[PDB]
Amino acid sequence: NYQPTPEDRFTFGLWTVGWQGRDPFGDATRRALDPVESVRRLAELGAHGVTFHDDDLIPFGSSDSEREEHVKRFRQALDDTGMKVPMATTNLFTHPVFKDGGFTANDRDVRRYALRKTIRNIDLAVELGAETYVAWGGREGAESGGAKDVRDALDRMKEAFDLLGEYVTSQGYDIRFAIEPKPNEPRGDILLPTVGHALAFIERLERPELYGVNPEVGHEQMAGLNFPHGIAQALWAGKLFHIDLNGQNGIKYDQDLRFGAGDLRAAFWLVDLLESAGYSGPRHFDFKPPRTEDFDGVWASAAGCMRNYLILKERAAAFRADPEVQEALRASRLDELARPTAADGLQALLDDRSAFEEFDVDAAAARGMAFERLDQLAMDHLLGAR
Amino acid sequence: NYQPTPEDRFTFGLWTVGWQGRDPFGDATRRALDPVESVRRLAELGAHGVTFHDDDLIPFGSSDSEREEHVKRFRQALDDTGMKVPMATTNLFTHPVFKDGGFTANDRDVRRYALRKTIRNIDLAVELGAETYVAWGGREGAESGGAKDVRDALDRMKEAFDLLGEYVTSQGYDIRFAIEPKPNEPRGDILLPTVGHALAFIERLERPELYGVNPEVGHEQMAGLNFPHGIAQALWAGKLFHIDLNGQNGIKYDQDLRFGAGDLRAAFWLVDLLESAGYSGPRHFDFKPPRTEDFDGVWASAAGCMRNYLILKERAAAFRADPEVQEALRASRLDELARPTAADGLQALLDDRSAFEEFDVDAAAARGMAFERLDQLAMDHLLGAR
Amino acid sequence: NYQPTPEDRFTFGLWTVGWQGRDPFGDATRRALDPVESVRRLAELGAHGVTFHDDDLIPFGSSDSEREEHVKRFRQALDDTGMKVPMATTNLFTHPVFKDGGFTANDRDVRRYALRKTIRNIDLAVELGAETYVAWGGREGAESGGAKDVRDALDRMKEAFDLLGEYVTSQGYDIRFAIEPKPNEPRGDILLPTVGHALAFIERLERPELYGVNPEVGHEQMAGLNFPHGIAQALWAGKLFHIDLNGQNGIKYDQDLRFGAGDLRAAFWLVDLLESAGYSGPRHFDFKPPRTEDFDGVWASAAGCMRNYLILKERAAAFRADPEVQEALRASRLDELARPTAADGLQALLDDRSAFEEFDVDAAAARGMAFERLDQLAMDHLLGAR
Amino acid sequence: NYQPTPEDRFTFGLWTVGWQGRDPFGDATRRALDPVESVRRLAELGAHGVTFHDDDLIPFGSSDSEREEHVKRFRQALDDTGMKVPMATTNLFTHPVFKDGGFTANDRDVRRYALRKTIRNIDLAVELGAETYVAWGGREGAESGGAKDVRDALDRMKEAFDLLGEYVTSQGYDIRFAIEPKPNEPRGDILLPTVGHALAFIERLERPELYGVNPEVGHEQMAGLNFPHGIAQALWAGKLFHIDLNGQNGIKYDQDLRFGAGDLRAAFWLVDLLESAGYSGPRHFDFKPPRTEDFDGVWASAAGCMRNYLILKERAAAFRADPEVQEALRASRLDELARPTAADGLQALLDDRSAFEEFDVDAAAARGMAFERLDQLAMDHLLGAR
Ligand SMILES: [Mg+2]
Ligand SMILES: [Mg+2]
Ligand SMILES: [Mg+2]
Ligand SMILES: [Mg+2]
Ligand SMILES: [Mn+2]
Ligand SMILES: [Mn+2]
Ligand SMILES: [Mn+2]
Ligand SMILES: [Mn+2]
Repeated sequence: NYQPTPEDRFTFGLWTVGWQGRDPFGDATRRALDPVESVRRLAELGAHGVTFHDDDLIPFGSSDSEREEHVKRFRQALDDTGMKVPMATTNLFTHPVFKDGGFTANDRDVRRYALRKTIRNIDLAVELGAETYVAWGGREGAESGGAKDVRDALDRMKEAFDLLGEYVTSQGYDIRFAIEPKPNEPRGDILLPTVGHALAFIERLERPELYGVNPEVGHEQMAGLNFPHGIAQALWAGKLFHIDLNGQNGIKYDQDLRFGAGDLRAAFWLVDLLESAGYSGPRHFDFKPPRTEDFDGVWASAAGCMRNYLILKERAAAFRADPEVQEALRASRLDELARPTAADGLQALLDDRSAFEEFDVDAAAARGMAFERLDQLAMDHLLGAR
Repeated sequence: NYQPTPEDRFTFGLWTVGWQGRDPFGDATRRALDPVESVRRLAELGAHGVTFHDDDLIPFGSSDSEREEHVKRFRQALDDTGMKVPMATTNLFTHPVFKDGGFTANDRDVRRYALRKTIRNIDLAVELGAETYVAWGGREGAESGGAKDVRDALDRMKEAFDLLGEYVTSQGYDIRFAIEPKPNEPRGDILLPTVGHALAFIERLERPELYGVNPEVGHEQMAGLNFPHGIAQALWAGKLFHIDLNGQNGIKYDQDLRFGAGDLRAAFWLVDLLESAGYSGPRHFDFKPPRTEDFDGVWASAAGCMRNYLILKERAAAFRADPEVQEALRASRLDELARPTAADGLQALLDDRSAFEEFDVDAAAARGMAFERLDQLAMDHLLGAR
Repeated sequence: NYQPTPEDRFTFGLWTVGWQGRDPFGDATRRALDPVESVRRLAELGAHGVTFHDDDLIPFGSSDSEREEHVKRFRQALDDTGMKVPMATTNLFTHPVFKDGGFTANDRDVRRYALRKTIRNIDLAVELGAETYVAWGGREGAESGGAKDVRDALDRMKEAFDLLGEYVTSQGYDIRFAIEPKPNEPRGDILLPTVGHALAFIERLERPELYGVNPEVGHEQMAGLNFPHGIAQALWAGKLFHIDLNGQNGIKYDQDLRFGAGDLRAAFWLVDLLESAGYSGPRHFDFKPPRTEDFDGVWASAAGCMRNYLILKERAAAFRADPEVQEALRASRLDELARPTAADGLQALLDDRSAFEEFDVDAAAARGMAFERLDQLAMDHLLGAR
Repeated sequence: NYQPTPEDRFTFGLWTVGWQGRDPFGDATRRALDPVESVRRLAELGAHGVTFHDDDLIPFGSSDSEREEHVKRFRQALDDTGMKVPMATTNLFTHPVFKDGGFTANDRDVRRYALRKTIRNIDLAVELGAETYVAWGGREGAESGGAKDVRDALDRMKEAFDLLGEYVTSQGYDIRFAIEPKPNEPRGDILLPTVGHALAFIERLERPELYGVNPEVGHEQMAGLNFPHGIAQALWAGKLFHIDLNGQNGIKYDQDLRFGAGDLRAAFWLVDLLESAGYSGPRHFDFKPPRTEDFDGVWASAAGCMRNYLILKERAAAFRADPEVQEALRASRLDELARPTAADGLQALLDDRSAFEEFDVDAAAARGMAFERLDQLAMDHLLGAR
């Protein structure tokens, strides 16, 4: 019941099911996973593919010879399973040299090193067939106010993404970039903290059409924001290139719970929107099986991500297909929201006495929105109470 | 000591010192202020001018005759005091007809009414000499997921701002718009919830150059965000048209405390940035004297907004003028942050072996940022301990 | 399907379905309800009873004659419907005299007035058969640090509750008190901000056994806290006298959404706990139908509170009755959590070499908790996917 | 200027200045510190003493022989410097065996192991002269609702603290316990999440007088709570045995910034209260020098903790000594807050017509609190603008 297939386009980072459980107060509770074992185990669970940071796949400092061996082993697992690699990304956050950032480190030589490390992995991502290159600037930011001039940092950030876009276009690569916002952690404040800040920054890049966002459920919720709303704005701008699905219990540290956990109703409205909008990218799970779990709990948690998506997809489809819901949507004037306010144009609106001089403001004010009956229909559908 | 003058460009909304103290659980604790009395009292405190919503100045439903009388009285107070009106805005939030929004109400006739109400007040703002027209979409949003298709709402929002920009340009008005973001309250979630979301939306408008942001200290702090960072991004984009100054104690209801209260260190870094960047707009206080206060407390609170700005301006100037601070900034490589990462260009960076092949990552990793000594210098300056 | 009966003990405040929609930025969108009409409408929806503040029932300033008339009318509606009044409370927050508190106002004469106003309504509550008297100190607190010495305020707060307990015991009344915590709003910070702070304060009162807590879902969530955990601590202490059910979307202003909205999974675990623990008090809904709604939306929202409770009660019962869940609970050692750590006593534990000297810490560390499979069983039950 | 002396009672955990910089996304940026070097370096900065977890001082798994050697080395550093050890604590959070808790682990054998590990370190703490034994239940809690029955966990938690109190009293030790609350991180929710919940729990222990709280600035701020208020309640209950000082920027992950950073005004009101109340315990800094820092930044950060305390102590003393402030406090009726509401007793209050029948509610309502002028005096003192 509710079984995923590779057509559902579910993907997982190596670093997700492979998280050993080391947290700021505790050592690892699980041994490291061979990326080949993860590929095979995820393929049996019905996943469509995997993603990776460079350092998840090739241990940091690997010689060029060890590097090729690690890739060849990985490629063979992809060939044996049919798994794809739709997305890749760079680790610009773990090694101590990145303690003040990569692209916006105050030290110029670290910024150049950061760009060279990224470019090396773009080549590899393209070799493996990735369509999207994600950038999560986890160390770009500050704990104190004088440490970072944010306008200079934004200049440096734009400079880095512009150079990466020059590299991609000069190589003829068919790959696009996706900025993954996060409001804080591990820096006190992280630059481009939300979907909106990333969308606004992109519009200042030399080639804006190469760049979109990879929003994460938990990250926008770490600022108390409505994740489905943020996704709707990304869709409206044409910039939802990729998405990270997981769960988060409000404003606290980045929990990365399995998808469906955390804010369940938000997950429902997210699935409703992705499916209604015809999102056709990967459904990527950026999550961490809790460190209480052994390896069987890891795979149970990963299976749960997929199951919860498929259950919510069924309930959202049932909600939208229900005539009583369709009738309720009309009662709340969702149909009117979709109509132009003034397709008759400015001058017609200015001479339309029914818009102002003869508008009956009290009759309008008295009409109820009927939103609560609509939301209870939505609740009943989610819970399978109809 | 620390006395404001009209050259300091301090401005106040009528609705700020005029807030009667009605909150969701309590009745008014103060009688209504005549806008003429506020103008005269603020001018004696050293303010530079006032702002208004249409309904602050002209009671809702006023005949055209009463309207002219209210304006004429107000104009005479401006002439007697020398006070300016740099900014005006529309009340699209108080009257029950706006309970589901103005520009993005589901009811089309309310949206048209909302546009006509705004256009009427733009004419008045221009008559009074306002340079900036603010839009705070306080009712644009939702409490439940099905109530608002956010993509349709964004279409309607863009349609409204586009029509207003057509109106302004067709009249030849020299006025620009400034969107005031707020993440929530009074709606469960408000559209365009942060500075970043508003900046991104503007880039989809037909005439983006007419529109900027009017960020509010407390609003970005209601999402846990770093307000000086958000202001830096607005400045970097060239979009800080106006700013609302006040105080807020973290993530809760919109307190609108006087400026300097709330997050004091954030206020310091904000003043440092506005003054370093040469912000030359109004320093507008969107605040509410607490309802514990009588009228003398109102004017004490308003004087405090200005005093705290002027004290922080002095401490920030002293901080930046201090040679030991200038030396510390170099020690933390703020000077390197301001230099291009790769002005030698992509190809030079790709063949620069010192950026990767021969980069000594451990030597780089070992260099301390010296951020804590810098921040303690900043703390000592703020507290006048040097 | 899922129909409430008066045996389900669902109750509503007059002020809930009677909220006119006035918020800090907007006027009322609904006319005032006659308390008699609310009683009759709620009884037809299946409610068991109503609660009231004194000022909900008797308009403030009413003569003793008008007072008796208002009570007599109300009593007749209770007799005609069979509705009970299980709980009553005092409005110590709306009138401007309470702007700095009632029990902990800095002005002594306001504190005495506050006590006399409460005592008058205790008499009335007892006349109407109320078992619980709630105290929500909404104005007890401060916006600034010097305004309130909190130790003095706590002395005054204890003095007030002690005098009320003396009054009750001297009259021979069979009524107990329940403190309703709230972390903030309308004060910047409210005293006794959470369930824990109220539980701790009670233990310093002269007659602790007269006092318990009335926790509210949304209030503990306004501090980011786990409401089921807080309820479990109240139960463990024997102090859950009453409970307020509603919904809240994280850390922001007090939304008072209908129960089931907000954090749906938290609502599920709350119902599971109340029913497992055999809570037998009223299921009270302290909620506000959103101001978008007309009167039909009001009653739809109130019906939804009850429906969602009954749906969650069914899913929690199914979860706990499921053998596979019972097996999973054993796999995660919930049975071991319920056993004493050291019923053999201190000396036995100190000489038990298997507890330390020969404890195999790595074998213990390797056992997975199996929490994720358990939580997915809980998710599947909630969603009716088994 | 502002130099600490050992009479200022400033103390530091070994784990604070010794934090290597490993965070959930990054490796260590600093080498490990020898506890002897920390003792000597802190003594030269003017600290009064150090605290430790067992595993900070004796590496986990150390033979009894290595153990004695580690203690002897440490003792010699204390003797050479004059440093005290006022407080000690147990690491029940790092090792994987504690992944589901120590005292409230679901596995009974882990709970017994947890108690034996604690008891071993109590003996050592007493040997070294510690007055307070802290308990921070960082792993006691859950990420999902079914994983932990909170009433059973509270039974287990009480059982553990009761056994520890039996051990202490049976040995005749002069040591008291202090529970350190934290709302979340590393568990999704932690048991006894705030000062209030810990104070309430203590009152159910067999020997409540052995137990108090060790509140941490940042932890209560992680729930959005007012830390000075929480400290005032702890003082009022007589339970502030110890305190952890640091900085935190609102509701997010546990930053542990140096004291004075984060909420500066809250730090001021905290110092004002500790000094006014005559707190005479250690001023303990539970902080982490940011991982951007090298070892010189570590010691600069630690010096800053102490400096900021001493600057704030001076400004708070100046504030309270200022006649104009003393006059303002009377104007705001702080003197009336400190007087009994009804020392004349219940019957006198019931027959006092000036408390109700003849109370002039409108005259009372019209009196302003004058809180804003008071708070601006407090602001001017903090900033040294008088
Ligand atoms: Mg992610
Ligand atoms: Mg504003
Ligand atoms: Mg309530
Ligand atoms: Mg601590
Ligand atoms: Mn995350
Ligand atoms: Mn505001
Ligand atoms: Mn509430
Ligand atoms: Mn901490």
